[PDB]
Amino acid sequence: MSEELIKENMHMKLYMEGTVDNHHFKCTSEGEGKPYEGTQTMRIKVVEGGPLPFAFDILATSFSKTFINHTQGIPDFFKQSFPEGFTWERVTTYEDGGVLTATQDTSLQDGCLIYNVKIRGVNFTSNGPVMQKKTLGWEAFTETLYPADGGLEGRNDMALKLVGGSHLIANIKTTYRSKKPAKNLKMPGVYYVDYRLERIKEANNETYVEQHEVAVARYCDLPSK
Ligand SMILES: [Cl-]
Repeated sequence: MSEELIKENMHMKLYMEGTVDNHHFKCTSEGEGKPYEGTQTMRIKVVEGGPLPFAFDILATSFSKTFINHTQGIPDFFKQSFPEGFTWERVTTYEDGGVLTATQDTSLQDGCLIYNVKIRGVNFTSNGPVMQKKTLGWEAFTETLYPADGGLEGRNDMALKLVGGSHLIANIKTTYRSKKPAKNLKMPGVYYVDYRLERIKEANNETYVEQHEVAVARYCDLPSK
């Protein structure tokens, strides 16, 4: 491919810290996946602030765009960015008021993918399902990506499962920026990424979490005209 530095099997290391409401936390994680098959596993330790007084679910989407299977010859903005790497900035707005901003740096060091994530969430109400930890993982979802603001932008709603069977919806806005100059990049048009983010295991009040993701990029295959 274009992306020779990105192998069929890749390891990753992640550093995460920040705050939700008045609550500081810090996590580390390590994992591996298959970047061209669109699959990955992450093993996460909460190392400061644990056990967290909020649903770990609100952090889950912040643990990896190199591991998307780009089908149908869709140009791969993330894989093309290496060795330089890329960043993202995101805001997630929960329909019951919580707002979580996240920024991430993605680099490649000696064959390993290194993530640095900073999180700041505010206005999660004490009585809500997040702060009361009444959440049960996300439904499968699809990101829409399109070229904008000198990079890629992403958009999508997501549905958080709650105990009792109902859902809490969040709307997500992301901006992705390559550290490689845009003249060295084959830019995609509008495309879609199908996601399934699943919790595999949790130990000690969500102090240890294993997470799995499958991600497949595609066009819309509906008949046209
Ligand atoms: Cl959507």
